[PDB]
Amino acid sequence: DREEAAFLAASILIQHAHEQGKDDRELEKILEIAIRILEKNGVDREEAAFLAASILIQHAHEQGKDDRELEKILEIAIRILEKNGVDREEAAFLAASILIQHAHEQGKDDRELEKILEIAIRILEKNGVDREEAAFLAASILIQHAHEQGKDDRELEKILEIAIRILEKNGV
Repeated sequence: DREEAAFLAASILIQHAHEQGKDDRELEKILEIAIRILEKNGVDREEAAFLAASILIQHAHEQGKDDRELEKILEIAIRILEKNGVDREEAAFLAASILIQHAHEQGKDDRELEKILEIAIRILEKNGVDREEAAFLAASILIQHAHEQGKDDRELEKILEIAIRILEKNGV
């Protein structure tokens, strides 16, 4: 597939740059190239930005990045989405959605899973939504992803318990 070939090339490029130990500006140029390469190959602009953000965020989470430089990475992803015609709030939601889903698919336990949710909450809140809505949105991402993955009734309750602790931790 042509879209798939472009995604593979974008993935190779983005991951190699982030592994060389490459800062925020030089990383920005890399992402722009990736996005332009995606657009040239039958992906629309917002989707091309989204794919780039996915590659970046997933790659960083798999390299074992502490909570600090992880949310530098998320803020970098959010600006790239905005620069390509995505609303700032929608952009943060998309970055949070990428992060939480990737964490839930790797197999992160309850402690690491709450760490991820609170990172996602910080970033929703930094980009224009209040604490209580941001916690709600994070809860929404988790529960919906778990249901779509086909998780059983024991594990769904555990997921809902995760979400409840997250909510009441943020003034609900």
